[PDB]
Amino acid sequence: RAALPRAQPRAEGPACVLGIGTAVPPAEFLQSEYPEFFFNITNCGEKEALKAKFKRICDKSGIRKRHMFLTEEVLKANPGICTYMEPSLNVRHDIVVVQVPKLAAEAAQKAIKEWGGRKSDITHIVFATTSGVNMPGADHALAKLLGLKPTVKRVMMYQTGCFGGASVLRVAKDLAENNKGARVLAVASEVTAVTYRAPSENHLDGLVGSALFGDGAGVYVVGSDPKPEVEKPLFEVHWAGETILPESDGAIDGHLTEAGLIFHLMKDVPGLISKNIEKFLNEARKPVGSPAWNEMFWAVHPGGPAILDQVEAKLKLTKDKMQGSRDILSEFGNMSSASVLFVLDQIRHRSVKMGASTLGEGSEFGFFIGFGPGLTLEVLVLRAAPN
Amino acid sequence: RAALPRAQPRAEGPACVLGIGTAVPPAEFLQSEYPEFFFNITNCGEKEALKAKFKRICDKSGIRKRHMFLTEEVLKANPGICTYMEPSLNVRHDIVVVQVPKLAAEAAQKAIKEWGGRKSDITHIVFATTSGVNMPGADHALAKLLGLKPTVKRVMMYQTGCFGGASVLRVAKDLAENNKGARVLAVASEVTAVTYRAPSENHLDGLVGSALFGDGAGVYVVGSDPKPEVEKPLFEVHWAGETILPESDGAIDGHLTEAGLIFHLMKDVPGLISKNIEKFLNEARKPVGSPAWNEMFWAVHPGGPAILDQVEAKLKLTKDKMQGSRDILSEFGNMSSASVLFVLDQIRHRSVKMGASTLGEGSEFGFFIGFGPGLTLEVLVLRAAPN
Repeated sequence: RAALPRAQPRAEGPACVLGIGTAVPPAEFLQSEYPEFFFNITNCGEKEALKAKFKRICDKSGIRKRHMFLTEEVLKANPGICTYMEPSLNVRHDIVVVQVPKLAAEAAQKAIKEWGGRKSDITHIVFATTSGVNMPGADHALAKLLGLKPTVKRVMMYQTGCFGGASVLRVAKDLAENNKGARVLAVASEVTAVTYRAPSENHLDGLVGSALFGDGAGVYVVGSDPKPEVEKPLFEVHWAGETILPESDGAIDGHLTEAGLIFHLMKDVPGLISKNIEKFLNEARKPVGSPAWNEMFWAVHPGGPAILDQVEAKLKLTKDKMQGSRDILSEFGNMSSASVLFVLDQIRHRSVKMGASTLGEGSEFGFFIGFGPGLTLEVLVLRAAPN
Repeated sequence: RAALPRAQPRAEGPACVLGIGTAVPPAEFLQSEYPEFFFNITNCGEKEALKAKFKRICDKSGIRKRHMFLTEEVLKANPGICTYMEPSLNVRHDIVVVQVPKLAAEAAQKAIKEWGGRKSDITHIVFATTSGVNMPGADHALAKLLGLKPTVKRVMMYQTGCFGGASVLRVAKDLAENNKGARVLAVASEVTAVTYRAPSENHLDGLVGSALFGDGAGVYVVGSDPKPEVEKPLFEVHWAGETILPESDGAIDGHLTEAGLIFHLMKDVPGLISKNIEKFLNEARKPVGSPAWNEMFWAVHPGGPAILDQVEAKLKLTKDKMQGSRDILSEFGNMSSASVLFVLDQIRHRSVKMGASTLGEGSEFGFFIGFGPGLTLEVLVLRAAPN
């Protein structure tokens, strides 16, 4: 009985980010004007105690603006979504079934462009989202929008939540390192029409939800062994891993109901993360020769200000490390799994505009960190290319 | 700027199925008696032309029995599920969010036993289903029921459709080959509570799935580089790919709505597959030497009696080739993503019973085939072990 040579040849070098696209819906929503607009569009102008809490939450949120498909026109066209808990899922999916892949496609056009390659050389799609499900999936719907080959290989991760963007890089790492010439679209696209609802005293978590969640789509082209000259690695992926946090069970709960997606939080998510994150990162550090924290860049899901402040504190980070995360939070909100894809792009941009030595603000290695239900913490260790 | 050794060591050998488990809810439903049961318990037991249209569908079905959680008791307690279009997604999810992973755990205990490994050595889970979504996902649920490590890497493919069993092996392949030591639970679990619905003359398609769908779960242990004497390979995975069939857009649409998962079968599905299967299968042959069709075994997703009959005919396969798929059809119905994992297992059991030279009824290479929305055709190429 004869052993065989690997019939699908594998690649050699680390999986590399080769191009980055991002994309948001056109409409901006200032956060100073948002308490009025939201409570008025949801016929809840009478709940002034509630509306004041909402304003305080928005004023502490670290967000200047968000982009949102749900313009006034749309919400008026879709009254069910403007209620608290009337049966609305049908008309919510009619929106996101189309708009989740439309958004990703826009971002994919730009990532492909930065990459330099040919569409027909795209061999894998790895797609996350928390904004609805369909059959066929957004991955199929994307492939048709881009005219990819019919043999593109797909991994559609519906319903991930805020660690999803870490996940797609994790998966894309194995798909790229294990397939000669594989070029992967790692894709995270998010549209809020599945969680949006009128505020209520019974749903504090929908109030925070209504103040932080916004729309966005990031896509990376991911591949090993870049053709020298013809492709430019932005970032090398050297480590992927995740973990359930201790004593965290029940923390975040996400339920897809007749009235759309509803979150309940019963545990201090920022404290569970800040308390438990040094230990895990201490492991992810070892393969790249444990750098000090402040020698590394920090592409950290901007879930809110709470998480970013406490981690920075617990780890004694210099306040530039989180600047890219806070920038994205401010200009776009919590875009769920897409958010952390923007944050790294932004770290890359802050590197050129300041003239740093590496695309990680002068750091060689950094972290690419997601987090979401289960209290899963996802982290990748990336290497920044030279400038 | 140095090049660095792969920080997360890759494996060497091909990805091998090391253990196999399945599980089904205990209640059995003889298809001879089913249209009597089905139509009465849905208060439709009056529409006598519908009922006869549906009996002739079950008789053409090649199904003798199915397993379903939805007993008489369970349906009386969830009267919503027993209606055509009343909102019912909430009650549906209350079932499938505990049952989908509870079933997978049942099958996974078995696969882990056949493997021989310690649970603490599971490093990855890859889970497919079409039966609800949730956050955290069924993947994390299954990990918690099995007491797996908190560091287990996870890939949760909700809403795959009948091609997800092949999808999980394909992901398992890469995760297992790109990670030295990796041991991957490859999981597919289905429970019809989400798609169940009463008959109606305005839902033509729903009658098809009401006659074929059934509950079941399959899980494989997948890894590269087996410990000799200790772990024993049953199949090696040598190729994985997929394709969208030409001119097939919309042939299987599935929408998750307020009244549950609803299906739209708007093409000849057995035709579309038969017309295009040889071309693409001819390409999957080539890296293992293009064996003749009738020198290979056939683990084919048993979408229905018409698909297996037509592919038998188009490829002129000897009649022994499909028997494993037809058995799984006869005794479990169409279990969607799980079914094809049962088929391969049934092919292995048939091999032992007949004393074949391989676990693929004598053939050395075999196809592991799934299909669904897209039209997506997913194919793996496996190598059966002696004896």
